[PDB]
Amino acid sequence: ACTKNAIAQTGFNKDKYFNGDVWYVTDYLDLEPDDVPKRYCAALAAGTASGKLKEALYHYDPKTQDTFYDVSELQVESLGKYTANFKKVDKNGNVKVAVTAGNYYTFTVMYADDSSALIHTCLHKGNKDLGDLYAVLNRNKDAAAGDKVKSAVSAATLEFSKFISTKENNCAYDNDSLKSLLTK
Ligand SMILES: [N]
Repeated sequence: ACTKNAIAQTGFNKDKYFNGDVWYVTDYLDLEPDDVPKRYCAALAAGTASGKLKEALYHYDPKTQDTFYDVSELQVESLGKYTANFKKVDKNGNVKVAVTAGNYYTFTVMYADDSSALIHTCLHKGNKDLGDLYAVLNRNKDAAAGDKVKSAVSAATLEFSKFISTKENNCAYDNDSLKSLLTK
């Protein structure tokens, strides 16, 4: 189960974060660390599409080749804190698994600047028992975490040394598909 009420960034700039561009996960920390693989690739796009706040997700297990995309229309709980009832889609937005009650994640932006971010996400998916998952994001898929975001990790009372990097997995991303999924 999730256990953290993550605090959103003071002064979070939603229009900058939700600008339609792609964020790559560079490092992640799962508080129940056998819940997710030790090697992984994920990315997201975040934006407003026809007035609706949206997020598109991409996951890829670099060892198993398991791939999936998702889209959600996000609901606001408070500035920087969202609830996302997701649908699994193919890369073109065709629905594979429809939105359903109890399939949602929450999403808190703890720190963001134009290039980097720290987020907390709590996934709920059917009767699975999942824990808190923090992610360091960057606009550049290869970027090492800088001082701004690492300081934010410390300010959240987390140890960056415990985060698992995604950089050594040969991750390649379809940026076009994430951007276009925002409209789907
Ligand atoms: N996740």
